[PDB]
Amino acid sequence: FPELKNDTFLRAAWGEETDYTPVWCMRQAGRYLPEFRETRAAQDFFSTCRSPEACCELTLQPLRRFPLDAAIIFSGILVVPQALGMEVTMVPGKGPSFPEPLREEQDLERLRDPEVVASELGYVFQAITLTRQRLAGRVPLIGFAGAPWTLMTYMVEGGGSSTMAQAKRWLYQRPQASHQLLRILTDALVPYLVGQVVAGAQALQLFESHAGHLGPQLFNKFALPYIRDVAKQVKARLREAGLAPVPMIIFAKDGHFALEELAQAGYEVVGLDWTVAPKKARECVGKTVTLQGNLDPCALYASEEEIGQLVKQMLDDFGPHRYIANLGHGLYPDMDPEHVGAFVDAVHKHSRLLRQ
Amino acid sequence: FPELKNDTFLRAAWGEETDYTPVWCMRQAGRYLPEFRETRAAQDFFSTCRSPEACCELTLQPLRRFPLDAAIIFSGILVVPQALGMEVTMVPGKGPSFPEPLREEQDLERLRDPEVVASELGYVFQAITLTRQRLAGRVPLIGFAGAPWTLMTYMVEGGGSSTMAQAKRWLYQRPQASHQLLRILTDALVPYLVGQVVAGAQALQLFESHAGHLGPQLFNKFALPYIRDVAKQVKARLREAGLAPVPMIIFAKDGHFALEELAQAGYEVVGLDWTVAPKKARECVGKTVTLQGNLDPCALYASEEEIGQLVKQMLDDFGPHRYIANLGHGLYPDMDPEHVGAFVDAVHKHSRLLRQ
Ligand SMILES: Cc1c2[nH]c(c1CCC(=O)O)Cc1[nH]c(c(CCC(=O)O)c1C)Cc1[nH]c(c(CCC(=O)O)c1C)Cc1[nH]c(c(CCC(=O)O)c1C)C2
Ligand SMILES: Cc1c2[nH]c(c1CCC(=O)O)Cc1[nH]c(c(CCC(=O)O)c1C)Cc1[nH]c(c(CCC(=O)O)c1C)Cc1[nH]c(c(CCC(=O)O)c1C)C2
Repeated sequence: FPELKNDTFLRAAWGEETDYTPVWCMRQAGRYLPEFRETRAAQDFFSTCRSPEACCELTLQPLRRFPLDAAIIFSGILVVPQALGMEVTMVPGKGPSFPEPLREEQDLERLRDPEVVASELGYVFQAITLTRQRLAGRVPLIGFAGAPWTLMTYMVEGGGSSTMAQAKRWLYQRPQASHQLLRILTDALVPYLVGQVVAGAQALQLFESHAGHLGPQLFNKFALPYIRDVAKQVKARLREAGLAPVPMIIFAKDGHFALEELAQAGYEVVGLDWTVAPKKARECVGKTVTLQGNLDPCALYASEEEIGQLVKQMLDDFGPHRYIANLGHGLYPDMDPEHVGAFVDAVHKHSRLLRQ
Repeated sequence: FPELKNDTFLRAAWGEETDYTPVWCMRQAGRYLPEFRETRAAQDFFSTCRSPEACCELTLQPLRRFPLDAAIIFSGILVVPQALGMEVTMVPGKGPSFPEPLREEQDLERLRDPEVVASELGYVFQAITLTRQRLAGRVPLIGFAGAPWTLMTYMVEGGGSSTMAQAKRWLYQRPQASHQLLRILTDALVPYLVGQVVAGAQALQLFESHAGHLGPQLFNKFALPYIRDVAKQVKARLREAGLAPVPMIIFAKDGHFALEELAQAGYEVVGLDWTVAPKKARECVGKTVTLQGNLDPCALYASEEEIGQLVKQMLDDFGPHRYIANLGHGLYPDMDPEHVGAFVDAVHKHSRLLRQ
């Protein structure tokens, strides 16, 4: 692959001092871009995911607009449940659905052996290799997957939920089957994530988007062990294959309660939602790990001037070291690309002022 | 197995009233789908048939496109002659061939004992069980086989024929050897069909695709007895194994002349080609059996609007009761998937209008 030119994001991830704070945005390839909608209009979502050229194009679009310090491959977290043998649809304005969710223990029998999942996800690897070549070293490319608990929620609920009542009913009433499912997911995720690195990914983010529905007791029992196992095993396999392990990011949305434990889970970077005050997060995680985040995505509805001031304040609270700027969650479809631009420029401008 | 969610097809097959008319299409897994061609490009046809995952994928593809009321397992009718010990090929754009057809009585000696055939077809059972699990109760799964006479034609002719002159020359010149062959086929088919149900099939269709080459006299002598024996024996074996018998469909293409006899042959459903007027078929078969069919497959070359009107007329002629919609024969490779979609949507739309 082409040599990396701007490695600021990786240096920050590993905890090195940098000349400025690197920034990227969750869902930077997203509907808020008119060009994203145009490219997507051609296929259904999961078909787009299976076209390496379409994924590469969608990955590159935000970088043509903004000097983001990382690209993230266009894909979905739900490709893993799909590769395990569940049927998923992207519903006309209602989002992802599994019309046949897992509801009893016997339903686990219809899943693939997790050791075959990576082969089913070759298309993601193809997209990654293509995008890495086309980026030509501009910035690092981030690969990603959903975390075991969050993937379980989709598989059991059959889509989004305000309570996760069915998935939590599994944890309390079916603890053994729940552990079985979470282990299947873990065993699928590890080879998938390794394959993403083999294909060219230079960092990995694990999205535990549904962390917040669990308290600490359930999180520690059912989410945390598998978060830890993913990191441990991915790093092991990469080292054994003669490759360099990449920085890994754990993002537990609404996971305020788990920050101390997440800081000791084998990830270089802990990503934060906007509800956690940066200084409190720093106290929780300590001084080695890098923090990522955490601007309220809705802050981008504010004026460009206001966005710059909110960014200044955020950067003051995080301080210059061990920090990668991002939003607290992904961009929303009605946001103005110029305000995303304002966010990026502000992190760059203020982080430099903050150093000298 | 997962509990069946949409059982409309089975209710219709047994002759129960339903809220709408269920529909499926012969060759719904077929070349008209670009994704079918892609999946097939990897192997030769009979090798694809021997991969449970490939068969499951091909079975599911049409359901991802259209709300069909049944799935049919991807396989071939020629797996039975192959399992009996004949060598078959799928010729580069010339279709199935047996380079060493049966031509004299002594040639029967090279066939397996029909009681071992089911064991040779384990791969079909594996595909069925996998597909049943993966479908997760969305719709019922149909298993199938060729009828004895039609299988004989392939075995003697060595492929397709416009006249079946060699196979008919067997019936007239070699009646005893012909009965011997038809009995071998019957004795192979029964355990195969039972095994398909044991593996998860929820209905069975027997394809007498080559019925039309026979008149009534030859059909009644050489085809009908074995059609009857298949149904009787399959139901007996299932009951004796403690399983529930499934609805069975007999489809005699070009079999206008045999409809009265087919209605008394022990099948819940008589399938019709497009040449038989629905009202005349209803008169022939009487009021218990369910009819299946019968739109000219070539009608799908017409505009989506025209397809809807032809469907409306067809449904008017059949009436709402004791009817499963399908084409009169399988989809052709040059047909437009959107027109197949139009067919499905039209049956659903008009059948509901026809009830209330
Ligand atoms: C990383 C990523 C994701 N989605 C997409 C990407 C592409 C990478 C690029 O982001 O910029 C494209 C991606 N994926 C999807 C879309 C929108 C569909 C469309 O384009 O019409 C896009 C752009 C579909 C999708 N897929 C998902 C949802 C949310 C459902 C819910 O609210 O519960 C949705 C809406 C599941 C999903 N997908 C993702 C998450 C994690 C979000 C986070 O925690 O920050 C989740 C939970 C992550
Ligand atoms: C049920 C079924 C069949 N074929 C195939 C299936 C898979 C199930 C899914 O249909 O949708 C795949 C199936 N089987 C075959 C194909 C095409 C080969 C390819 O994919 O290149 C497919 C998709 C090969 C095949 N196999 C056969 C033919 C026809 C030969 C002739 O015209 O005499 C052909 C072309 C024999 C056959 N096969 C079948 C019949 C009955 C057709 C009917 O009466 O409606 C017959 C007569 C039935």
